[PDB]
Amino acid sequence: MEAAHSKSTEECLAYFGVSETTGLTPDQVKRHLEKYGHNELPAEEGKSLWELVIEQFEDLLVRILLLAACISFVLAWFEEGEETITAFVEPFVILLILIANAIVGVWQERNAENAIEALKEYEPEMGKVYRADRKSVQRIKARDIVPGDIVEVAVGDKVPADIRILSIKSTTLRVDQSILTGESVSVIKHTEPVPDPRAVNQDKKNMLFSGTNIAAGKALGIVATTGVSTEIGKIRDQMAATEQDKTPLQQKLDEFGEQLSKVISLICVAVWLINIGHFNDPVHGGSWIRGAIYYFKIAVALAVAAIPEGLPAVITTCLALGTRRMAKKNAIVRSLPSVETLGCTSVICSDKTGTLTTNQMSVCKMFIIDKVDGDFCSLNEFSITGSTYAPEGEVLKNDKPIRSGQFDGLVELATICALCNDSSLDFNETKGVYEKVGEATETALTTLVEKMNVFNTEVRNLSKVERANACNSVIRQLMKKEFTLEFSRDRKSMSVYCSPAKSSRAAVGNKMFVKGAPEGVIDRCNYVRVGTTRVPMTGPVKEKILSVIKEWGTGRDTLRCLALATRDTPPKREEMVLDDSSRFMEYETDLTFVGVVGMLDPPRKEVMGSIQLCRDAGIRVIMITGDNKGTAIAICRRIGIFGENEEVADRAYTGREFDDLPLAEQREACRRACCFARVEPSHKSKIVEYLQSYDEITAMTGDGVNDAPALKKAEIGIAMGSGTAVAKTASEMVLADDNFSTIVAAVEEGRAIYNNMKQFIRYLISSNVGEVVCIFLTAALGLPEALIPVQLLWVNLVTDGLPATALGFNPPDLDIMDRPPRSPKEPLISGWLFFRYMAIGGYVGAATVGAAAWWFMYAEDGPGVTYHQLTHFMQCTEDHPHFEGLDCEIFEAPEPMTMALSVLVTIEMCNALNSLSENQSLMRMPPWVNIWLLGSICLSMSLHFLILYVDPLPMIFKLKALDLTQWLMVLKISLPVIGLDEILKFIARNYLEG
Ligand SMILES: CCCCCCCC/C=C/CCCCCCCC(=O)OC[C@H](COP(=O)(O)OCC[N+](C)(C)C)OC(=O)CCCCCCC/C=C/CCCCCCCC
Ligand SMILES: Nc1ncnc2c1ncn2[C@@H]1O[C@H](COP(=O)(O)OP(=O)(O)CP(=O)(O)O)[C@@H](O)[C@H]1O
Ligand SMILES: [Ca+2]
Ligand SMILES: [Ca+2]
Ligand SMILES: [Ca+2]
Ligand SMILES: [K+]
Repeated sequence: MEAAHSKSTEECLAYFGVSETTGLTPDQVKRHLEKYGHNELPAEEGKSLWELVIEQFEDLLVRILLLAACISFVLAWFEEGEETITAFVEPFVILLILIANAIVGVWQERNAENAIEALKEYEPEMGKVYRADRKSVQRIKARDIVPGDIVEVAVGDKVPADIRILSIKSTTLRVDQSILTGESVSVIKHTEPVPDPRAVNQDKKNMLFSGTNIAAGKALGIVATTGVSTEIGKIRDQMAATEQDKTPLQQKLDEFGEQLSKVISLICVAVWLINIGHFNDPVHGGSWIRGAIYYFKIAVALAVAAIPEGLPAVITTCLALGTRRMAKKNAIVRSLPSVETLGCTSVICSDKTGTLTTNQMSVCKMFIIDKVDGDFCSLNEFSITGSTYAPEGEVLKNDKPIRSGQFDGLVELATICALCNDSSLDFNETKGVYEKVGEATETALTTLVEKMNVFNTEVRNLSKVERANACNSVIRQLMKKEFTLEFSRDRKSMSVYCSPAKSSRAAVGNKMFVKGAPEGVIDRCNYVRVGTTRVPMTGPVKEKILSVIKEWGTGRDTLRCLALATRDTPPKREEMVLDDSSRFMEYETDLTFVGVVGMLDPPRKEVMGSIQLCRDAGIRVIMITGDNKGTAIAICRRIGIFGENEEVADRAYTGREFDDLPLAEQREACRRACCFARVEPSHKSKIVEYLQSYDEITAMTGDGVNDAPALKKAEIGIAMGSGTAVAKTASEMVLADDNFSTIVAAVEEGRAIYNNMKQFIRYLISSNVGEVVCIFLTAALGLPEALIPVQLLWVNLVTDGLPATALGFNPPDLDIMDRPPRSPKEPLISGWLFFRYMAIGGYVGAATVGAAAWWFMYAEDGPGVTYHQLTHFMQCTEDHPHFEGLDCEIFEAPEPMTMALSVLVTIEMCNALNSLSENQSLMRMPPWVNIWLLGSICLSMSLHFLILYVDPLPMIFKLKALDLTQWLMVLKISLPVIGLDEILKFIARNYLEG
């Protein structure tokens, strides 16, 4: 730790005893680690307080049933008719279903956090440091950075520790400090000191804070402090504003829940109210209060039964299960709604380089000018072997190896690639491979300079660590880089102003070396470098240079091309304004053309398969890239966006082609064009913004700082694991696997969660309709009471409980990836689905009342027939039908209540077997597609047998169901509910026309 930030650049270097160009010694590092510890912060928390997650009794529908358990517990405190054994089990049956789902919800949610944290250890963050054991920059694990290290950071990098800025290698350094200071805009830094030791972090405009991201520039610095002493570590476990929000679907269901709970409120009043004439009946002594209290209980028992109380627990389960499946697909879910929103996605925007391609850059062809005579232009065209960043290859002309030093044009070409370059090359001794340090478009050029070896440098006795930057360092010693005109993306160019090293070994004057996209650079070239001389640019030579780039980009290799050029007469150093990012283009004029490199970039093997599945699922894919239009369309054909010989005139625009269009035509272009090339960061955002104007659900995919604005505005933003930290900050989901096909399975998971809620609702609603049809149909037809406060509570537990919750684990419906995407405008329940809710609930409520009735009439077992009976309650109360045979107290017998309740339980277990799909019959999706449903079904059925055959229980409930002909009648009544919905699924299966 250096206690202050206010020290000069010399003092910070002297406080630790370190060299600005060497870095810490391996001895200083070993001795700082055991003194200052690693660069770590403890895992913030596990988020499972063992208490905070259990307390999910917070939704309305759960704390309603908590109310019912209180009043049924107080009504147990008043004892009537020895109901104590039955009154005190009333609140426990209510609480048991609430506990049954709370166990599942807390399980799947902790089980999902176990997978997210386990995916943080996947790819450990690393930094860029200078240390004495190596001569060039080195990749080390970020936790190993100690104070005193010399750390280098550039665009996209996340700052690994608090750093005092020693030197800024760009014209301006701009940092994103939104996470720490709240400054929602990039801010400028500098190296001049600030004196106040207490000046707040906004005033410390000379340092870089851990956790913050570098927006623009490239700077060198020294690590002030690491670990929990970091300015962000002081706020890890202390200050924060934790962001939690309900998803668009989770909020839609809270609306559906509250409006439904008030409808049941009217029902349970309409049930209490219709039985006003039964308050004085002699079942409870005729007392008005001792009769009204009883029917107040059945309204409570009807409410908790009708209320779908597993809803807030099954939503948490499906979301936690979806996050846990994407974490198993190596996909970090940074925002919870991202899995469900990506399901109804209709348009996928996608970056080209790195995103759709492997970003395994390697130069394979290059060319320089051979002859210029009138209209004739001749090219010295070379081929380069080697497909990795290893400096192991040969340069070939006419299919035989040549020495790059022969051709003077190749010397200047290697000199441009080596100098105009902010990326180096580091050897990983563990992996044994050379890794890119910096942007891959530049490391590709770094490897080319080593393969060329244009000065014939003794590289044979160099170690595999020293060999990486061998031939580059030779060129970096010939001319000194005075300042860099960094990469802008307005002009699509990078430039450097260099001077000869000794001013005596070379007095050739100053030079600027510029590389950038060919179309912009060649327009700014008035000259052509032929050998060691210079000729004026002409029409013929220009078209020849352009026609080769057009062939290399549209050929079978779809090559990425850069242009290399030197300015021979640069402005004097004092003459240049290093402030305006707009004027840098002017400085890059009157250039002399050197050559063009053709780089190789293989598309990811998963891409072509992943687009096939998007078009079948009705999801349109658009390539968005800054790269050449010729290369962009060619890559689209290779990956499958376009046909091998499809015409593409109307569906591919450049950046300027797009902006020449009026606004109305720009939007129409976004709705037909699948390829946008030569775009800028603003173009990427406006394309997504136009797609959202058509109420599309747009998803952006990108990895570099290039397309961070497009990732934010898009409904869902997916970043690559290899990408910059700037993009990962702006993404709601990260693919640590770089596996593009994970996006498709996420769309499947996003569709499956919705299709599994549509069945959780179809089950409980249609099942609980019959539970309300039952209650009204008996009181309306004059039939006696067929259920009991504790009987509704039992049907609630074994039918609205785990069998309902286990519907969340339903597999994806068959044609879920063959139907077009869901519009977020669609209603939760359609006009047709509300019909099937009633057609089932009707037969559920009619089959349960006809079960107790059948026992009265056709039983001819135990009690006998009552073939056409008005069933007046009084008949046994007092003979009033003038019957010679009155059948005293045959009403209210225990067998019909048991008879009706078994149907009402079995018919809903049968109904759950239809809740596997929305329209697919059991012929195509059998009941064993969800094992955990069949487990919960046996759970309800057997646990229902205990309250009928272990002897002390059928007195708390009412008595046994008989042996053979009673369960056969319950079963033969219930099973037709499957055939009913089976027909209803067949009707809609072939009646979608309209
Ligand atoms: C003899 C005649 C038949 C008798 C039948 C009796 C049934 C007895 C056994 C039942 C076991 C079935 C329980 C099913 C639970 C329903 C919810 C559910 O489907 O869950 C399933 C998850 C699965 O795990 P996964 O998603 O990670 O696998 C993913 C693997 N892939 C991806 C391939 C799917 O498992 C989880 O959620 C976590 C598991 C925790 C279990 C919670 C449920 C237990 C509840 C206990 C309280 C009830 C009190 C009882 C009252 C009586 C007085 C004592
Ligand atoms: N470090 C760099 N230095 C100089 N020129 C670069 C460069 N990186 C890219 N270029 C060229 O300038 C142009 C503008 O850069 P750009 O924004 O287009 O990145 P890009 O589109 O090539 C990566 P992506 O396809 O992921 O968007 C590119 O076409 C490229 O040929
Ligand atoms: Ca219920
Ligand atoms: Ca990219
Ligand atoms: Ca039920
Ligand atoms: K957003």
